[PDB]
Amino acid sequence: MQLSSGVSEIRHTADRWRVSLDVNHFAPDELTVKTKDGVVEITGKHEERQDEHGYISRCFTRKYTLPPGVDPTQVSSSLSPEGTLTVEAPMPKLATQS
Amino acid sequence: MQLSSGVSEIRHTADRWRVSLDVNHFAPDELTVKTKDGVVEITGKHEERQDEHGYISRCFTRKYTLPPGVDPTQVSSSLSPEGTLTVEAPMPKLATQS
Repeated sequence: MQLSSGVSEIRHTADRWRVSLDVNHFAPDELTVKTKDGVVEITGKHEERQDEHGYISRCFTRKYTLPPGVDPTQVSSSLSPEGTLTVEAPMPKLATQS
Repeated sequence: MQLSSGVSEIRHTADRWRVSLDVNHFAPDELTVKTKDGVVEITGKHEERQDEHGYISRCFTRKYTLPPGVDPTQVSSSLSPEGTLTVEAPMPKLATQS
């Protein structure tokens, strides 16, 4: 920015943030990622699961409402069987509240 | 009170069973205990959390279908703010089903 001399190149690969969500370990396939105009939510729920002390199923919801401008067009998400949901992308370095 | 205690049916045959459904820690009031003919279910869902790492919420569901091991009339439940749900009571000592 401005200091073109600090980049020289017209195109560069920087300005990237990496936030992570952890839950799909309970559901790798029964997980749903939906980007809602800046609202980042991960849907994860399972049906009647067996357990040591009974039958237990739960639904998990984590909602990230980032108004500062977590760009919806440029925010993608990686998910590994570990239930590691990485949301990596370029975004407004506002880092305000939650 | 004394009641029509015509006889002293004092039978302390109360070994008593004791199982716990600890989860309401995430829900003291948002918890609903339901005993349905041997079916013990604990209804509990959290409320949109507000944390710097995300606004999260979940729902817990445990279904203990114990026909020949849990009585519907004499089963009570203890709950403490700590979200500890003890189900204590005298139960029909049955042997398998059929």
